[PDB]
Amino acid sequence: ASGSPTGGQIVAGSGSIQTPSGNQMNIHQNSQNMVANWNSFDIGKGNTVQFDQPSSSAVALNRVVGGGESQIMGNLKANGQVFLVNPNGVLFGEGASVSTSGFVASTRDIKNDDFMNRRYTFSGGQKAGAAIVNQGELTTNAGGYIVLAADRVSNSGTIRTPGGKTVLAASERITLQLDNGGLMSVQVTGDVVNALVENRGLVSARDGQVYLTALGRGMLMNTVLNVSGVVEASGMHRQDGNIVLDGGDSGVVHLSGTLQADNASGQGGKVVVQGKNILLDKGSNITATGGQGGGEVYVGGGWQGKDSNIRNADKVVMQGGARIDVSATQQGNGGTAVLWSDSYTNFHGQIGAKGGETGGNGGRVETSSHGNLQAFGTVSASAA
Repeated sequence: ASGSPTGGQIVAGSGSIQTPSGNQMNIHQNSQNMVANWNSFDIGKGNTVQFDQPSSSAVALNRVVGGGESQIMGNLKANGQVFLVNPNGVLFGEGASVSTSGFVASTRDIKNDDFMNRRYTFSGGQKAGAAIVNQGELTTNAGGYIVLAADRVSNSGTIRTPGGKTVLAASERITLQLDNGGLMSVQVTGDVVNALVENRGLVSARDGQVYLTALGRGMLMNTVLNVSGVVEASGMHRQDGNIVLDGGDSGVVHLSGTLQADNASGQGGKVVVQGKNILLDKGSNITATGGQGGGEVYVGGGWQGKDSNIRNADKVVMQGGARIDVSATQQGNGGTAVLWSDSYTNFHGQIGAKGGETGGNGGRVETSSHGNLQAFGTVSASAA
């Protein structure tokens, strides 16, 4: 645990490093893509690391080749984009602030040549027990992205990617395709033992998208994806989903917090919750309401499990006191809410799909299973 990154050297691209003076380290970048290796990459409280980059779409890769888990307690700022790779993991402290146009923290490595060719695929080299934990504040400029990729990813603080994307991913491999400085798409493949993505804090991608994906192996009923806080992607409805949870083909996806994709001045967003076993616990709240129309919430599959782009669950359990709301609030039709499984759907919660107060028809709700169905909750899908 040091106060500032040390042992830095530019090994690809063109740039310069200045050690701390006045509690701030300055890293200047000349090329569009730059690689710096670091003995360590810690930032103490009250200290800043400032990247001065040629373009908001420039990328600096920072690889820790020393031994310690990165301790980021102070500030990291950049006008462009920053990748931080540490096989031993990263902790962002309660006071930490990271503010960039796009930020990746990964325990999986990337090859220098791939990165300098703008082929952003990360895999291999992680140490056993390495996690990425955020207890501070990670934020990007509008349209940027934040990607945290490790065997275990935990957010108890705040992540904000307005008009952009947040991706928390526990997988063996992750590939980022960037388009004009924005995150165009993400592919995650390969299972990881004890894979875990947990959000006790706040993830907010206003007018953006949040994607949480954990791929474990042989969990039985160990949790792979746990959201006890708030995931919010209010704004324009997106066909590919405003909030997408994917627990893979093993383990439990547990929601006790809130997934929020509302749109007071339009149609509600789309929330997709996938996994093998999904538990919507008491107090959980999935809301995709819209002033001009309700949104779509799919838990365990699409309508009757016939959406190839949504994984079909084996079991879905919605506890009493859990709620889903796809209502239209002002004018327009209620949205669509689906609980689906292949083997067992136990519905004890509340699903709302009302039409607008000033007009509109009730929405469409399905609580079903290819196998066993226990439907004991409440569904309100009526006009006002």
